[PDB]
Amino acid sequence: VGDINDTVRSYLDEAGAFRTAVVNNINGVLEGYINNLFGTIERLRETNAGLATQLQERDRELRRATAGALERQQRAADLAA
Amino acid sequence: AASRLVRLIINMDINDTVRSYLDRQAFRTAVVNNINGVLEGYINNLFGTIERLRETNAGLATQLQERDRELRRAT
Amino acid sequence: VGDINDTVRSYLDEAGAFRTAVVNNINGVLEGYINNLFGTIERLRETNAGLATQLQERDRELRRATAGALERQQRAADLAA
Amino acid sequence: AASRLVRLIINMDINDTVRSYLDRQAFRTAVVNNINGVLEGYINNLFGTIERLRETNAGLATQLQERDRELRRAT
Amino acid sequence: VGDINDTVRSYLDEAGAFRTAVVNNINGVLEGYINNLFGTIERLRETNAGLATQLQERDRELRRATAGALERQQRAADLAA
Amino acid sequence: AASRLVRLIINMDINDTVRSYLDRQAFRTAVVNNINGVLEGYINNLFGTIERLRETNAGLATQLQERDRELRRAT
Amino acid sequence: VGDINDTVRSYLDEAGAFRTAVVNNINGVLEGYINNLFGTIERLRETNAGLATQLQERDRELRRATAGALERQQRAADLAA
Amino acid sequence: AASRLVRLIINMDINDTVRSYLDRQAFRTAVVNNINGVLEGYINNLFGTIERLRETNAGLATQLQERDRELRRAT
Amino acid sequence: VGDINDTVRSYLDEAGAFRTAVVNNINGVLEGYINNLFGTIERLRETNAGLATQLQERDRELRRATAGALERQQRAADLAA
Amino acid sequence: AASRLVRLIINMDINDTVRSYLDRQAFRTAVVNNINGVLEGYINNLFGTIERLRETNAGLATQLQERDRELRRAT
Repeated sequence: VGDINDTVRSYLDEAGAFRTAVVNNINGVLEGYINNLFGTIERLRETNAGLATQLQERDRELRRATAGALERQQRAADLAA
Repeated sequence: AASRLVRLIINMDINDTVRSYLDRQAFRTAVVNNINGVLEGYINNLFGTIERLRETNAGLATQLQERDRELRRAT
Repeated sequence: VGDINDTVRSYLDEAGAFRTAVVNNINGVLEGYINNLFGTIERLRETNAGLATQLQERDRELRRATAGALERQQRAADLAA
Repeated sequence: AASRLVRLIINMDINDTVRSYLDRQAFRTAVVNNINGVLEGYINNLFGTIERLRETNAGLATQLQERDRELRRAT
Repeated sequence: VGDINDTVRSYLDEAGAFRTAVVNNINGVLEGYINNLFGTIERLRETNAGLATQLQERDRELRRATAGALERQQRAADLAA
Repeated sequence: AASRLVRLIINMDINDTVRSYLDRQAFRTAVVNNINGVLEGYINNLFGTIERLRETNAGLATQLQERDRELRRAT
Repeated sequence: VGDINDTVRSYLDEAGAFRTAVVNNINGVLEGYINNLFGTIERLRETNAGLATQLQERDRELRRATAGALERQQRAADLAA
Repeated sequence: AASRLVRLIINMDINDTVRSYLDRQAFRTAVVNNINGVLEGYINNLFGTIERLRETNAGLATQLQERDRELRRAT
Repeated sequence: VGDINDTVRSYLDEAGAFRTAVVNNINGVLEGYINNLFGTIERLRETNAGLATQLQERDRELRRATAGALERQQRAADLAA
Repeated sequence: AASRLVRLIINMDINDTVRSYLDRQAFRTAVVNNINGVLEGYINNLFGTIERLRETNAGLATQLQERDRELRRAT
């Protein structure tokens, strides 16, 4: 959005004491975003764990599926012989 | 200082906090006038966009009603 | 609501430093109003998109209905021949 | 200035906030007294208006009950 | 509740520049009550409109019932003739 | 100016706000002492009212249970 | 309440200007407690009214019950005669 | 004034507000140090009570599970 | 956790009057932690009481079960004799 | 003061309040710059963590669709 760019340009023109205070404000918003990013990291880790679990359970069910299929084929072949 | 804001906005509430923290007489008056002019221009642009899309939505709604009524004619 | 006009009259009578301060305050409140404008613009944009997609769906349904009606009429005419 | 407030009103918590923030010694006292008197007068007028509206609503309610009773008599 | 009267008399005894600030906060509070009264007035207006529309509907049904009774009585009288 | 607020309260949150804003060294010390004594007495009287109503409620509830037991026995 | 006792001890030792401000703020918190007391006495009065109306209802039902019982006994005695 | 505080507390929120308000230079520094040490000691004691009750809860839960085990093994 | 240690290092470098204010504010934070601790204590005590009452109920039921089992065994033995 | 904070973090809201409170000109500027450097350094590290996690999510997701499609082809 152009509004933020215009505000940045206006404050840069204002600048050209203030620098240190602006940096302190950036520090405050940075620590707020530290908290936000920690929260999102935790949520994403939980999502990763859930996906991991569901994928191994899918693997286990498909391995039973293929084992049963092979057993059925073997029994049919034996009976046909 | 502006580079940090540029970084933080390329990353993605920040604008509101920055402008609130932004919130000698002659220079202050001149800067205030510049900010007011920029903001007024942006508001005028926003209102123009709003009215544009408002007539757009009105036309789309009337088109919907007309087509539905024609469909009911068809039955 | 005549309160705004009365307040304007009282402020103008009081006025005739402070002007710059009140301009700064109205600037801040304007900055606040900008976010309301943004929220409105976003919600109406989603509304516009939904209206558009509904338009195309009804377009397609009407086209299919008309095609079916024409096919039925042609079949009846062919049988009557 | 006041032109911004005029634009805001004709465009129709923003106005509430600006009037809250807007709100030597002798002039200040005189202005405060005038504001307080104007506010009190307008408050009295609003009280009168709401009293009239309440009386009208009560009368309409009683008319409603009376006519419903008449209808039940008719049946 | 007599506590407010006791507070008023105690503050009057205390008083006998501060008066101007007291009046300032007083009209601020009365401005808040102005907003409250505006809201109450609007809600009462909505209630009045609802009362009017329900009265209109009741008038319609009453007229229907009266007319119906009239033609029933007239038909009975004609049959008696 | 106090009489104006008295008229406002008798016309109908106001008390809390006016008391919060209500809150010279010797004068303020004496007035604070007086108001603290007044509030202490008022709070003691309120506590007496609380105990009165509480014992009344307890007695009424006990009578209710005893009389309900009477009713169940009689049936 | 050990924290309260120890804090009181520490404050009294520190004190022995302060007293006036402390008693002013305790005046304010007593005002808050007064508001709390108003709320609780109101709710308790409502409970009292409810209890009274239940008492009245039980009175009426017991009166009807005993009247009916006496009437049934009288009818049985009359039949037995 | 502390007597009023203790009387109010023994009469029944107040403690938290008064302690947040409560919190010669050397005297005040020493008083602050003493208060901080007292608070740290009380926090340690509270943590001790926490571990006591947690051990109690763990023991009760294990006994519960064991007794349910024998209950279901009874048949 | 490491970020906290690094911040502690930086501020120990800076500070090594402000120390007293930092101590005061840490005292306030810990006095809030006191209320947190009290809430945890109360909740865990309630949990312990509930566990104890459940224990008592289960003791009752197990005693009845054992008594019934012994009675049935004795009855069977009497019949067998 | 730092010992109390490190003890309390070893025990495991605290850091949020502490950093909100903590956050002559030359020393102030130097300490501020050091803080900025450290904070932005582990900011960049955390973004690296985010991107690696997103890559992991994409890989796991596509592996999931592949195995589900294999299941569907199995029958």
